[PDB]
Amino acid sequence: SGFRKMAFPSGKVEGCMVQVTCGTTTLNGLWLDDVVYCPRHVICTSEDMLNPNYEDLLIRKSNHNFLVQAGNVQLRVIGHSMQNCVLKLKVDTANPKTPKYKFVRIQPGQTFSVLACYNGSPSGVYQCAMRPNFTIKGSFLNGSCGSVGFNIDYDCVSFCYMHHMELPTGVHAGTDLEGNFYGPFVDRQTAQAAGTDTTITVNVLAWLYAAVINGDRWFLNRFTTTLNDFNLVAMKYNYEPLTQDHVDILGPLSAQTGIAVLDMCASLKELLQNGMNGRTILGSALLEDEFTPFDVVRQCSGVTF
Amino acid sequence: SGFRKMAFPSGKVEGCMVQVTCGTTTLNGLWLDDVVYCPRHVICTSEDMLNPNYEDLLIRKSNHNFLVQAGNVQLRVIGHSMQNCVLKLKVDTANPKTPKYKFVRIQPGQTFSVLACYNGSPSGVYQCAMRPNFTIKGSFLNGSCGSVGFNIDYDCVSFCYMHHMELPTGVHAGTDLEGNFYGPFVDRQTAQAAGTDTTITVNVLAWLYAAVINGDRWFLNRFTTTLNDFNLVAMKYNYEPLTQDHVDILGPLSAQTGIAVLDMCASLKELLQNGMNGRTILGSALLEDEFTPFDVVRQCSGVTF
Ligand SMILES: *[C@H](CO)C(=O)N(c1ccc(C(C)(C)C)cc1)[C@@H](C(=O)NCc1ccccc1)c1cccnc1
Ligand SMILES: *[C@H](CO)C(=O)N(c1ccc(C(C)(C)C)cc1)[C@@H](C(=O)NCc1ccccc1)c1cccnc1
Repeated sequence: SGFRKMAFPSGKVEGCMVQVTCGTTTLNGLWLDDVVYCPRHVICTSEDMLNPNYEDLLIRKSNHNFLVQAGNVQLRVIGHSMQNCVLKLKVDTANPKTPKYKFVRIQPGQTFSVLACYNGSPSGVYQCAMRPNFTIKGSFLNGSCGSVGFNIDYDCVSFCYMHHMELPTGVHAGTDLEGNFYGPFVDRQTAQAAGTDTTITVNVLAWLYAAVINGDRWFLNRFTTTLNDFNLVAMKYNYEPLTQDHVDILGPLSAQTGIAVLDMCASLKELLQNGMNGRTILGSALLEDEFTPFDVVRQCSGVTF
Repeated sequence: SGFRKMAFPSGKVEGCMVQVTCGTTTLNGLWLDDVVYCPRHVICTSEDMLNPNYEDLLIRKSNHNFLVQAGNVQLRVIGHSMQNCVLKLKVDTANPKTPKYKFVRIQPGQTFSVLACYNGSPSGVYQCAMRPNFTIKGSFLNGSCGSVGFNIDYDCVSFCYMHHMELPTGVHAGTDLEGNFYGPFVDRQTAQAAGTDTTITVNVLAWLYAAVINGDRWFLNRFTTTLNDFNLVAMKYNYEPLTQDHVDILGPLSAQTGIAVLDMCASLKELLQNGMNGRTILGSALLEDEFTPFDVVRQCSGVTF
């Protein structure tokens, strides 16, 4: 029993973290096979930040201007390439610790674990969600750039996020591992609107199912609703619209608890309209939207890696 | 910026997790040097549970009755001993992945990371606190027994918790690595009172400082208070009494924010007496007590390992 914000075991990613330095700037890189991946703004200096011409800046760099350290081991850089907003440094040694891996571009509302790193050394691991507006609400200090987000499936690491920057609003922005930003963001020091966020409705419902499985059931009610009716309430409260695809992915949790999805929607509707009256659900006084339906079943089933 | 419930990177502990089998029962063990540590109730069968005679049960076992598997391959058990509530299986191979480590017994109110495992394989990592009543509010399914809690300091792992059981109330109990239970619990299937829990006051204050550091400040008020007067309110709201030692360990956070400890106490007093009125602090609608003062400084300073 119990329900925690649980991250993946970080060992397979820890063995991939290196330090990348280019002149003044140091940050983290990801060493997989014989390539190191890192944010391209490693080649900026403090006067480039407002609008760097990354092509012009990279042209002034040669292989030997990039220092890559894996623990105490020095990697020899034998090629460099820019792909979108990431730098790819070819090194002359394949990482002996390379896990089986893929690069994925996740969808808003999906979750992943973050291994926060400084100077190529891991400091902590935590779980978060890609917000509907393509920010993440992370914990990142100066120098955390190049930290990565990932999911693990048995033995295979799916890398989905590389950290690039903090916005003036204190939330975080980054790229997939092909260097394409999530959302509208660019890697320069300008004010950048993230735009309206919403609550991930399918995740809230998943977490209510997790609550019922753990015995927290006071919120269950005598009502039901329709998808159209519920979506009227969702929009009033800035929740994402629920689709039949969402209902389908909630099927296994509905089967385990015996609570039809539209009946759980009616419970959520009443919680939105009436609040929680100073009660809690799974230790929380707010509705939590950072657990996917897969997250709930994995934690309520014991899947290992 | 940002503040998350951050666990330690779990890589150094992942390489120590093995599967232990004694007849029917399988759980997790911790392989350090040439010894495997696991809960002694691995030697129980399903009729033993109400009050096992562990001495008698262990006498009917010999070295070859214990099967230790580290991923692929079996270890050879060459000795066995019971220490309090843990079994120590001497194996013929020192773990090549043994990190530098210590065994520590932690104090109520301290935090640690848990690596939840099943069948010797890591499934997830999360941070938690030893409650004042010596339970933990974990996430543990059947077979999680033997999962361990730990802290890391640079390269040294301090193991502080081994998971043993879930109480009928849904909370979790375990031992230090010398096999001494935290709290009054015994490893048998009986109803066991955990007794009254309290909120860890010094941790709540620490988290309020983390909030101010991250810009959340609506709760700072014009009042101050005394240690005596604050403890009056603390006792009404089932908070641990604040001592001068607690004031002292909050010193670094008080200095970094310019807010004297007793001033933060007056803010907490007003929060306890008036609630939050639909506001949030660091994304939470409850007062959080699972971050120690050291947890805050580490996450706000970027200490690596
Ligand atoms: C990364 C290593 O320098 C880093 O930590 N960092 C950062 C990111 C991007 C850039 C440019 C402008 C793309 C060159 C510079 C530095 C800081 C950071 O984001 N600074 C700029 C910033 C911060 C906040 C609001 C507006 C602008 C960083 C700090 C904390 C978390 N992530 C990144
Ligand atoms: C450990 C592997 O069997 C396990 O998961 N587990 C458990 C723990 C202790 C015992 C005895 C009674 C000490 C032999 C048996 C089994 C279960 C568990 O705790 N079962 C007993 C129980 C009693 C009261 C309330 C709940 C459970 C376990 C399940 C979930 C989390 N931790 C442990």
